[PDB]
Amino acid sequence: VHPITYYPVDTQRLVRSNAERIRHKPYAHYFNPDVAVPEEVFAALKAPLEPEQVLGTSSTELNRLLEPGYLEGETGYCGLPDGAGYTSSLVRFPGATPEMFRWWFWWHSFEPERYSLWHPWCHADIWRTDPETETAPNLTDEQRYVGSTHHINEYIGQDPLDIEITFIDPARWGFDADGFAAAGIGAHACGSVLMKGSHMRLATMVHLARITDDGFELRSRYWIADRAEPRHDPVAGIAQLTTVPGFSGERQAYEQLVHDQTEFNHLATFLPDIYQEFGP
Amino acid sequence: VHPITYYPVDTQRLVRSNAERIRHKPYAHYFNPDVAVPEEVFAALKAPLEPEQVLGTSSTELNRLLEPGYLEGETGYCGLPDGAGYTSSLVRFPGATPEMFRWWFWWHSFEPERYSLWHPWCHADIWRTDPETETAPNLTDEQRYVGSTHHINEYIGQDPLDIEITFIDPARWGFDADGFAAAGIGAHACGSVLMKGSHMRLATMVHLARITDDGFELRSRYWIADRAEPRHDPVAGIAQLTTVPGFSGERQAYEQLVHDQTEFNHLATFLPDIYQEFGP
Ligand SMILES: [Mg+2]
Ligand SMILES: [Mg+2]
Repeated sequence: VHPITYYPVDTQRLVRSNAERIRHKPYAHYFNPDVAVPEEVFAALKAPLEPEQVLGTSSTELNRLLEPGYLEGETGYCGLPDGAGYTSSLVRFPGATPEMFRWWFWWHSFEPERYSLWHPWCHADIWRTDPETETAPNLTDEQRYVGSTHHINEYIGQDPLDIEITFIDPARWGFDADGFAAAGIGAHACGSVLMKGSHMRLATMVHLARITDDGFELRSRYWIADRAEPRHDPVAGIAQLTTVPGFSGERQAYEQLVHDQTEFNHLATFLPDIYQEFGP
Repeated sequence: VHPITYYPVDTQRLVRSNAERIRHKPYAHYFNPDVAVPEEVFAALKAPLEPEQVLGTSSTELNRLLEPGYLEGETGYCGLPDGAGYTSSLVRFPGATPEMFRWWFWWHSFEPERYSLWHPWCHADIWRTDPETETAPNLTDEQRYVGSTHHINEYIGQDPLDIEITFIDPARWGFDADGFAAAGIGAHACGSVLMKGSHMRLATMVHLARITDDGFELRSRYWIADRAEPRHDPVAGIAQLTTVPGFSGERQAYEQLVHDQTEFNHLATFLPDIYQEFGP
């Protein structure tokens, strides 16, 4: 692995802010500002994917994620014709289990300081409208974030964004959800990422946790600034993000690649431990 | 040393088109896109200098650069109060001599491909209007670039920049030229960096090569979006770069730091070899 060499200046402030506000929290000894990315993905950081390495959003294409082995371009980014963009990102979670992933995705979302463990440089804020769900009885791990919305403030590039991420049952997009078990997929986190104000789509997002001998691998896909949720129409009266005068789908896709690899490789360093300490 | 983990999308295009066009030059074998920064400056990539670590442009301040040992914050960046920026950077050149540096600063400037050697991802073009100066007999190395103007197209961040660098004798800014020999300074590359059209000031630029026992060390200073050339009056009719909407002096200073460290650490990997091969 190799240490990150670029830290946008607003994020140099935020990481210090986060380090301080978390001082007394019990999980605070998980706060490590050190971030890195594995040697194996460096080619993906230096050149875009070719068009034929891009996965589509039809159920045919999506369900290709359930095949054993790997697809073309497991990790990379590129611009798309619309002015939209695409990111794929594989991240390994050795010595962790998909249940830890499931656990993690609701656990982090109720305290901002918890969120800042995940990316100490970029995560500023997170809240839900349903605090109750943290403690309610007889819910599985999935039931505590699937269906929910996370209102998030974070940096995915130079500037802070206010985004709303709603998680969905993958079957809603035509995923062969029943086939998840046999394909060794044991956790998922899929949904739409909208801008807080205009509700423009920043990303259709997929996270699939597939079991490996050492733990599990995360296979993630983002279709950036696309026109619609898969298997749905565009929302009437909401413009595509590609219409925003300065916006670049290609560059956003690159930032998403860098962000995703930084975020999830970091999580993978302390997920099995924070689970053992704060989970069931 | 650590490899660069961040490559703006336009530079990923430029490095490929740079590799293509150099293919068949006699110095093509020096083209290597692997870039890296030393462990010792990571601190400086993660947080800004405080203002008491910023050197001024008064001849009294500039001349501190001649003092034995180091100043505070030899390597770093920060915003300045008036929207301006500041970059300082130290880069080590083991097995190199200041004379190779004097040689390099003219030799590279006469073909765009030579320039691309220096930073394969960011250098797109260079031209000078005095091609005879390359082959005029009996000129010192310094006479081949001091007073000359290099018209440059390059990335210092996300977007190409068309700039013009005009190199000056350091005396012209109040530098105790007499003192250079005894301070171990055997080469210099100082000048004003102006924007192609507007002639707005992008940087006041100082590069000093001080002899070390392993070769030389390069000590660099940039005052970004400053108001005038040292020891001179602001040109009437030119706005300060800080007046352009969107310009962050602070952000530009950070880009300049990443850019200096990449560039000159890269130059250091091959300068002794290409001097031996293409110099005197
Ligand atoms: Mg995120
Ligand atoms: Mg340069």
